[PDB]
Amino acid sequence: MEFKLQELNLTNQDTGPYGITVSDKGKVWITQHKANMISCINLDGKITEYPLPTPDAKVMCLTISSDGEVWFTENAANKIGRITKKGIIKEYTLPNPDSAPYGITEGPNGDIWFTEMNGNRIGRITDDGKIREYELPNKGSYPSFITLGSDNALWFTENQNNAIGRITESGDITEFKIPTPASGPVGITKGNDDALWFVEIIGNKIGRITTSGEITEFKIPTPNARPHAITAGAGIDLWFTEWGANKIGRLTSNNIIEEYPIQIKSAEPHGICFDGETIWFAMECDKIGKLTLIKDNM
Ligand SMILES: [Cl-]
Repeated sequence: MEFKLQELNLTNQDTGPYGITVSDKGKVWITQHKANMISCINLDGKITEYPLPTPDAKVMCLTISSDGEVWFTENAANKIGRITKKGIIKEYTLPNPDSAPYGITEGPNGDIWFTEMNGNRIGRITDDGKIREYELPNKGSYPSFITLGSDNALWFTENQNNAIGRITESGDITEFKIPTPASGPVGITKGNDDALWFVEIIGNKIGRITTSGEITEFKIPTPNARPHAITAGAGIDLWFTEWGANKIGRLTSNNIIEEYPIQIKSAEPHGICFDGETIWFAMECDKIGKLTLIKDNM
């Protein structure tokens, strides 16, 4: 699989596209941290803007819930946002000041779970807007990305505790120290192999952790790649952003890592998602990238 890369333009330039996800019907949703908005791109390529109600909110991550609503984090404004199916945005303020919400995902029973990077907590909010939080055991852990595991627990990275965290719906928190010292785990996601796969921004590795906590690691070919986010592709593929190297990485068959250069000065790729055919990513340079592999012959 060699490839095709297309860039798409958002409604404005320099909007700071950052998080990205795709609905089951193929609509791409993005956060734009400089423009302070969320955008949806339909299949026909038409863009709908959702400007945040709160100015200077530093919108970071987003997720689409089972009921089709879009939930997101406002990192600077200390808020969780929600876009209803009616297009209406509702914001909920976190109880403790300067909690710095960051990663967000749906839990096993439908609540929305998130990390509070500076607050040093995991939060959970119900459909009715009730917020509940779990303090992490060690100060200054900087919990970052979060995802739902195959074991129905939430798995997250602790960027400054060099650990992968697991929290269950009942509040059991377990931490698994990473073997590479001070490795700076950032993105995490569920692999199709039912393990969790993460990136080490400093360790410069892709990590794999089983639901029982067994870790293996794979060195990224490009030095100082500063990998950020990761997502499952088809089968055992994991696709990741090399924010520092301006590349898209792919861990594939036999754990070979392939790298695809993005052909754009200071691209700074951040979020990444896969819609089944196309790998979509957000670049700080202000465009959305679409990467597609060409099938093999004979
Ligand atoms: Cl839940």
